[PDB]
Amino acid sequence: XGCILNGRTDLGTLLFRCRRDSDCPGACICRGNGYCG
Repeated sequence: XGCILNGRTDLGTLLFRCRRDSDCPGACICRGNGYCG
């Protein structure tokens, strides 16, 4: 796989519309892209 670390990126609500960078415990992060890029 995903964006390094984190508990398996793109899973539940984090799958998209990243509710917040908090949903991205790994390398990726919540951006305007509408998800934890």
